[PDB]
Amino acid sequence: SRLLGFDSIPAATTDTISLPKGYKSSVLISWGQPLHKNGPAFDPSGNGTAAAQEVQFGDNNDGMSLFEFPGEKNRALMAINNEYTNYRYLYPHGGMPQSAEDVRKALACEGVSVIEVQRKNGQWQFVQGSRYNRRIHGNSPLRISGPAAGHELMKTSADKHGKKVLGTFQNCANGKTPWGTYLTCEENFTDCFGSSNAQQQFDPAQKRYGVSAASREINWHPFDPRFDMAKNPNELNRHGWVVEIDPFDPQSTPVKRTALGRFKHENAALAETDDGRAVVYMGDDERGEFIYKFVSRDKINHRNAKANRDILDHGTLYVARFDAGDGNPDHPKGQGQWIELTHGKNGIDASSGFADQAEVLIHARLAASVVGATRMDRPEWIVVSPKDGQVYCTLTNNAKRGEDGQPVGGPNPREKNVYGQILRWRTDRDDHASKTFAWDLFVVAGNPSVHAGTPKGGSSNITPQNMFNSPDGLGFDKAGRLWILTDGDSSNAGDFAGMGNNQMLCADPATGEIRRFMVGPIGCEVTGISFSPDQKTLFVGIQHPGENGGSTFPEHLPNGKPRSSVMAITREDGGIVGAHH
Ligand SMILES: [Ca+2]
Ligand SMILES: [Ca+2]
Ligand SMILES: [Cl-]
Ligand SMILES: [Li+]
Ligand SMILES: [Li+]
Ligand code: NA
Ligand code: NA
Repeated sequence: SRLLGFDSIPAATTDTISLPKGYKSSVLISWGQPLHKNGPAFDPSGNGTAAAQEVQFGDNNDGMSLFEFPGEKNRALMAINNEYTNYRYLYPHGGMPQSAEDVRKALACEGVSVIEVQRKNGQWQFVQGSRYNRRIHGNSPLRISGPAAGHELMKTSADKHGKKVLGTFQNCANGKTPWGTYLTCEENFTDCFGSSNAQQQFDPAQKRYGVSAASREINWHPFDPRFDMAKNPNELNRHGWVVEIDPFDPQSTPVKRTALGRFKHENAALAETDDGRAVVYMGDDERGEFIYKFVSRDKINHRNAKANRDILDHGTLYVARFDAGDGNPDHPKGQGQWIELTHGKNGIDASSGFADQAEVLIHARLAASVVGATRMDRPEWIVVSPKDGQVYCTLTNNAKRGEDGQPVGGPNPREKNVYGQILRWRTDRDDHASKTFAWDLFVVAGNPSVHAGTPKGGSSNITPQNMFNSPDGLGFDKAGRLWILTDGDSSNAGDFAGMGNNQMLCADPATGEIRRFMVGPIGCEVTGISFSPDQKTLFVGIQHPGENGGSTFPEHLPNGKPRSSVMAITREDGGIVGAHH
């Protein structure tokens, strides 16, 4: 490979970061770090307050982007998602929230952390006390824009006009726009809602989005009625959006961009049509849900960033259908298409339950079913090659593939899929405006040690040396290396014998070759990726280390508390990460 400059490292099970020879890692920032001058220190006992957590780096850091600081080669901003929190570590009692203050403290953990980093003696470090440092959390005041802003379904007792919402939370992954803004994606937002009525009736749209009376072991609703569907059912509609943040304006109000649709958003992959309009590819991470694409009405104004204020409020949302492909077991290839989600088109109208375009967007999942989108094996991150524009999407796994309604075929080639696969497409004419594409499975993950010579052994670019499961995050670097991050089963047993802890790998898009680059600590997943502009630092997240009680990473104090961290990975010889020595 021209691209892969390091030797594939062994799988590992240690409570450490493992890297190739000549590489090193440092903690950039961890959950609980105060952001502001004289801010409250992290308290490992759990006794930190909600108010303190609102001014500290959030928990479970996830997707992130780095923004070059105009005029300053040795400064940058990073916007980093904080997806959820770990009650065993958050509270001294280690259990469910017990009060309104406990619920406020959990909401404080989630959202986005904007931080400044500065380079000193070659190394990037967090700058506490920067005027740019900011928490946006689950109680922050946000705006709603786009076609669904002000709709009846978006109004609540607290917000009678449907344009002002408290919080972004369950922030999974990210996008970075060419007009200098950050997109954060609300994914498992429904988990946070419940009802004081255990026998709560839910309507078909509520059921399709997966709300329950119990909540998903979040249990905010007993103390914060905003999350109690018996009282505030339309609050469910005011989350599940892509939210746009200006990291360079620390007093700006972030905006929920309803034109991009409501669903369990993983990330938001930016591209541009040949005629200059913005394109955002988006996955909905749930078994049997869909892949989407938004194309703006307006051209991006590259020279005048602020002129793009409303660009994500106008345009067209599409959803994918994939054909059956050619059935090749190692490397299936086919065609697919984008289908418009527009009131009055493709059978989307009052007769199929949509009064207007706002409802199409609020209930995008339902609209996409009407038009016959292809049910997918848990779409997670999407990236677009900077070299050739080809688009890659992880399909992390789907244990229910093969069940009635989720047939095996095309880009979902295995029943009871525990390993996942990476889907690629090439938009027609290499124009992201096109409504058709060619697709192929770039890799089918598997375990060829345990399941040699069967579909569970994976595709031929998987070997016993490099094998992994449940690819999730993705990132390209400027050279065109594809970085693959995992959130899989870390048992190192059974179907996963030999795979070890979660990990990051690097792939050559042209050749299909994959090499293991990093292994993370016990109980984590590896998520979030950004590069310095010079490509000599790779920033990567280690999320929920010790989720089941087996880690003290990164500090390794005796009987210590593990902390989600952003790591900085560099070469000892100062060269470009991933490249030859
Ligand atoms: Ca993920
Ligand atoms: Ca995942
Ligand atoms: Cl198709
Ligand atoms: Li994530
Ligand atoms: Li996970
Ligand atoms: Na740089
Ligand atoms: Na653990």
